[PDB]
Amino acid sequence: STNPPPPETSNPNKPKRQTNQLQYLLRVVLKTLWKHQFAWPFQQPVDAVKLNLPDYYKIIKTPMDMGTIKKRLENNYYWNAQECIQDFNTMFTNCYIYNKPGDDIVLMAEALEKLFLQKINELP
Repeated sequence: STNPPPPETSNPNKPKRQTNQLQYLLRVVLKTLWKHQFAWPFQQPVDAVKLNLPDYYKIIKTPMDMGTIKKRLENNYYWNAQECIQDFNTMFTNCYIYNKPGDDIVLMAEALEKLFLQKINELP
């Protein structure tokens, strides 16, 4: 029983810019979602061992969580705001892929996704 290593949070061989939008995604957008009531299943990588979901990292080929996004932002990992946005989109979409419509985690992810889209809409 072992979960795969979490996604990389630092990479030397990668284009890396430090912009105001990436700074905004960390200070405002991610901090808002982080303090939301539904944040707790997404702040860490999915623990398929404790949740008894042996098919997760086997159905989902590009896992993503807000904890990885956060460490990547704090490491100036992203090339621009769009690469970080793709991680948010990938995280929400992974939830919709693995789980069924109407499931508790899907309804939580849809509420966080709407708040995410409303925040990043007010972007420089």
